[PDB]
Amino acid sequence: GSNMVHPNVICDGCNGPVVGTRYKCSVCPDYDLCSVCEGKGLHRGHTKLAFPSP
Ligand SMILES: NC(=[NH2+])NCCC[C@H](N)C(=O)O
Ligand SMILES: [Zn+2]
Ligand SMILES: [Zn+2]
Repeated sequence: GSNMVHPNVICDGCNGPVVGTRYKCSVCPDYDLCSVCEGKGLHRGHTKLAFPSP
């Protein structure tokens, strides 16, 4: 399923897991958001790649 946890990823907005779509900053080396933090506009100024859980 595409709506599952991404293993070994911690959201840099809330320090929790990333379930469903992972938002990986394309600029910073190691920055990721979960869908809630992404929806709140955290880190909005950088382009990210958004992809489902493998
Ligand atoms: N509590 C944290 N935000 N730790 C840093 C996580 C860095 C990066 N998002 C990763 O999953 O590897
Ligand atoms: Zn989060
Ligand atoms: Zn960034």
